[PDB]
Amino acid sequence: REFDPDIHCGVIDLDTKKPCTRSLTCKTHSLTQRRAVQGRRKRFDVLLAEHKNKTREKE
Ligand SMILES: [Zn+2]
Repeated sequence: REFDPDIHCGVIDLDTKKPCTRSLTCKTHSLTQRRAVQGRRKRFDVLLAEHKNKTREKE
């Protein structure tokens, strides 16, 4: 709804054409694409680590 750079993927999604507020483990975008975007207040990986601490479910 409200793109949250602190929490979300940040990467302007070519589907939706808005930042990527899918999730922190955004299925739309590859790892590099999440990392490339400086959306979060921390690195992507470090941020995803927090995601994994919550939603530690990865495919
Ligand atoms: Zn994304």
